[PDB]
Amino acid sequence: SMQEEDTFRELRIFLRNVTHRLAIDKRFRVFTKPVDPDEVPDYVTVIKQPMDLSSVISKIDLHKYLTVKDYLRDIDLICSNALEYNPDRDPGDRLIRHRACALRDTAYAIIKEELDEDFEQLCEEIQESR
Ligand SMILES: COCCn1ccc(Br)cc1=O
Ligand SMILES: [Cl-]
Repeated sequence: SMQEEDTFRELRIFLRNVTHRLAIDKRFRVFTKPVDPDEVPDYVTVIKQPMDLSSVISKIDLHKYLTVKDYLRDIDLICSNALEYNPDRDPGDRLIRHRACALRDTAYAIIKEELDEDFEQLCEEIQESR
């Protein structure tokens, strides 16, 4: 229905705003773009599903997220990719892991404060009905 399409449109508006707020935070600059395979040619070797905030915006725009749960799986992937690719005790790796965990915790805190649980429940119910 038109109403269900209105629902998913409100979801995309909400997800774009959350993603924009993460992307303009200077701590998360490293997560805003895909990893340049020149810069880092072993990335695509180690990390099978690369994810970044530009890619999240493209997926919103392509209507790939019908729920906040699906969006948060891609946020979780940005974080888990960073923990896996940068697992070492050295400061470079520890800084990326701290920023990755902060990105994750920030996305979850915005959604906890701003996502209506009933809005998410509706999205889940339209999704399960397709
Ligand atoms: C869940 O992975 C650990 C997350 N974390 C938390 C604090 C610091 Br300091 C570094 C770091 O990596
Ligand atoms: Cl830096």
